[PDB]
Amino acid sequence: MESADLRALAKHLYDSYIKSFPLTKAKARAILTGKTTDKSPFVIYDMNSLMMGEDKIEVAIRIFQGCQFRSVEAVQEITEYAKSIPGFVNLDLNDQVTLLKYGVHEIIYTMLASLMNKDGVLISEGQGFMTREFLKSLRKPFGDFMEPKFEFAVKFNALELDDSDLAIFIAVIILSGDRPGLLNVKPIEDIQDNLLQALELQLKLNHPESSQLFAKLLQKMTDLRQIVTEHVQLLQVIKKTETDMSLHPLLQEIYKD
Amino acid sequence: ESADLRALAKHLYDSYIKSFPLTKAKARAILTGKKSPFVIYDMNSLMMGEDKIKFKHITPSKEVAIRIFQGCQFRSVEAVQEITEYAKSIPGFVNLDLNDQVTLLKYGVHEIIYTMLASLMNKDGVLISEGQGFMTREFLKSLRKPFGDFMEPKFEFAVKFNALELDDSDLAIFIAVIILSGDRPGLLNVKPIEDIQDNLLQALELQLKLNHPESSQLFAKLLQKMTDLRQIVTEHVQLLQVIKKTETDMSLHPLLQEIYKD
Ligand SMILES: COc1cccc(COc2cc(C(=O)O)ccc2-c2nn(C(=O)c3c(Cl)cccc3C(F)(F)F)c3ccc(Cl)cc23)c1OC
Ligand SMILES: COc1cccc(COc2cc(C(=O)O)ccc2-c2nn(C(=O)c3c(Cl)cccc3C(F)(F)F)c3ccc(Cl)cc23)c1OC
Repeated sequence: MESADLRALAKHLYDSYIKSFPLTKAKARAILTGKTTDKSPFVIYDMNSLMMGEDKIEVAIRIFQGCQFRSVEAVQEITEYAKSIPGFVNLDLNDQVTLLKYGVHEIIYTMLASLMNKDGVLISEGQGFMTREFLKSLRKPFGDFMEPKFEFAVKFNALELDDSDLAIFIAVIILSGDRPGLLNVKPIEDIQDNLLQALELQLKLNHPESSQLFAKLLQKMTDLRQIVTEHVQLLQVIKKTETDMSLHPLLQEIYKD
Repeated sequence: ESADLRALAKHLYDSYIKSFPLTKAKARAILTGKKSPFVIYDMNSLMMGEDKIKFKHITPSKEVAIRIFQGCQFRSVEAVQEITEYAKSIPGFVNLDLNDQVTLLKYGVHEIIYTMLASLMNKDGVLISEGQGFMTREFLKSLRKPFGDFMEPKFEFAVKFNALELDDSDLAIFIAVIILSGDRPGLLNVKPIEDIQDNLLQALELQLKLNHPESSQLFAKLLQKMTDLRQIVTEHVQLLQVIKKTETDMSLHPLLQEIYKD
């Protein structure tokens, strides 16, 4: 509740975010906006360039399983980040699991936007870039499975958050007391209150010209919840068609209920 | 500009009182028990309560679950017009593109009906007919088939929402914020809608700090509820669709159906 403690918490989370996540938004922007010989990605815009990209860095399935492995890794990274949020490891262990179970999808989407612009997405730790038009043109349900991610990202990126902002935002998401099946909501909300205070001051200091950015950022948690729902519904339709295709137990478990 | 935000707060409060039949303050007095309302807890008391209150929605389907459902519909159609009138008092609203006004109201009214419905609810039931009646949660939940499960989610929301302990001066501003959502589909001119919503958000922030100084980050917590609102409105629509496809005894006069179309 004291400015200095809120700034200290902001610094702590930012520092920890850098440690836990391989590719920051600042790095991603440097690659995407280019003007750099050294950080230049190989671009995959069609089938042949895919085949060449593998030598450098069914198609829809292989891409799908690519995103799946990355998402598993992201869960791992988010889980490590979560442990650094003051108070989190002290909560009831079941609550820790529940907070992660419901939080990871929202966070993956949020952080995926950092790697995206209107025309595509960074892959393989920035070494590649796959175009939106290619992903959208994948067959059957897969094309329409890729595209909504971009639609979110374009909207979210318009807020122009930097990493220091996202570190605190991602923490707020995890510490949601409104998750189903939580045993002890009160200690969760007490932490979230501190995170929200930290986020509000961060945004006022780091974006003084951007009125009510705090409120606008929270209104995005709405867009996140909706898109996670569509995501799950779309995956289920895929499993029922693609009985050959399989999901990591970790994701299977997250999806359960 | 604090003064302008307070002015905006009072302007909306004043208009909210004029537009809505039963304030939250009055509804709380009735519910906590502080002209006892007629209580509907079962079939027989329903039959008496209409012959006593004369609900204006009772129209030549005989089945009870359906007639309660249709009663909620009738009331929701009235609420739309009340919300539409209230909207017209929000500074800047009537100056928006006319199609955008229609779009905002079309996509807002559901979220606003849910929010305000909570004002009339506690854990045990809901006020009806300007607080002259009270129908129990248990009775609503115990209606057959899809109807019981259609009613209960509204209470589940209300109980959670009411825990924030907003009063009418708070809600007046919150309701305005909902209406002025720039992310509605099909909006032609988003900028002026977000400009107004920014002023309303400022007003709500200051209102909540002043009116609830002890309740830290209540602003944030209220905005988080817009999440819960969007979700439940989605479920709501999906539940209606299942009713229309299922209930072969839900036919009405085409003019009625037309009135209830949205
Ligand atoms: C060849 O591999 C890829 C091809 C295209 C895109 C990606 C990168 O995709 C992601 C990267 C990250 C990250 O770097 O942090 C995070 C998420 C994705 C990604 N996941 N994804 C899903 O469908 C998904 C999501 Cl969002 C959450 C949970 C589970 C999944 C699922 F894949 F299991 F089903 C995406 C869908 C579209 C896009 Cl463009 C990206 C993702 C590749 O990875 C190297
Ligand atoms: C017999 O009539 C009733 C029985 C029980 C409750 C009510 C009052 O219901 C409402 C009152 C108001 C109000 O006074 O402000 C507002 C909403 C309802 C109500 N609507 N409702 C819906 O299903 C609903 C909603 Cl939430 C939003 C949009 C549209 C609708 C729909 F009904 F058209 F479909 C309810 C569901 C359950 C309950 Cl307990 C109340 C409502 C009666 O009316 C007098």
